[PDB]
Amino acid sequence: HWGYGKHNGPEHWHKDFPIAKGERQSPVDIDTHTAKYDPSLKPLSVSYDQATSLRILNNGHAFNVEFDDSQDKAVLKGGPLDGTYRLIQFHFHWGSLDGQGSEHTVDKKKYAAELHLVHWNTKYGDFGKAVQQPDGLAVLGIFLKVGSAKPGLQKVVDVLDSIKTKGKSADFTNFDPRGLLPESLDYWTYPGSLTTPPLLECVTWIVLKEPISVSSEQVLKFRKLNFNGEGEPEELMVDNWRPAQPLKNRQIKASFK
Ligand SMILES: NS(=O)(=O)c1ccc(CNC(=O)Cc2ccccc2)cc1
Ligand SMILES: [Zn+2]
Repeated sequence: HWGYGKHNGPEHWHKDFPIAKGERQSPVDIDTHTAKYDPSLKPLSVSYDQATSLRILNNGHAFNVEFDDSQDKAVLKGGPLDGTYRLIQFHFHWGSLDGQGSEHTVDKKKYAAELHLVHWNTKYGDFGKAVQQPDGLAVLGIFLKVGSAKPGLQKVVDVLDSIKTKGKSADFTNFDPRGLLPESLDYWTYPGSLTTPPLLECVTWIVLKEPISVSSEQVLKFRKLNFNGEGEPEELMVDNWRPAQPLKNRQIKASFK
């Protein structure tokens, strides 16, 4: 099946998922000088105070921290969005080296990792319906650079030992995703897709300008995870990122100048 290796990675995906070469694929390079400031953009509303995390899962491609999305407890609204988008999960993409790992790039610059907080539009009722819609998803993307540690990330890195291999899950309640956000909510936004198969073109991407910093020890712990299942040959979960895709007929908008 698809993955991130030489024989099943991003260059192969189009054979099973032809939309890989579609009109609104993600990630993209954000050319800061060509992004258009849009004063018609409302401020972002991140409402995570009632967030209820449930579980953390190694799915063989990344690890997901899952939330209760059966009511409006943690939602994203405003910005470019119309309506209410419910937080379902967050996950990261990261590199084998500090100089690569993010999916979006900024003036071709790669960050060490990228956080994706995935939300779905409540007017579609469930996540499965949402991904079939052009405005079904809103993913909040946050770059990570290596430097000082991120205290709000530590609880996540300390549980990774318990989900080392594909298919492992562990209880992960009472985690506050507000601890992963930078100070500023200045953002760029563009219409794109899921960055893994099925690569559906259902995402309003909202990528924050300000990266968060994580420590070298923190990202090293990401790199100790496994793509494989228990009892299978060890393949380190690193470089689980999709490179930048053609922008084509899209303008990236900025919330700030
Ligand atoms: N990296 S990203 O933030 O763009 C990203 C990628 C994949 C997904 C998950 N998509 C699927 O698992 C498939 C699926 C389809 C229909 C019902 C359920 C699942 C979420 C977010
Ligand atoms: Zn992602």
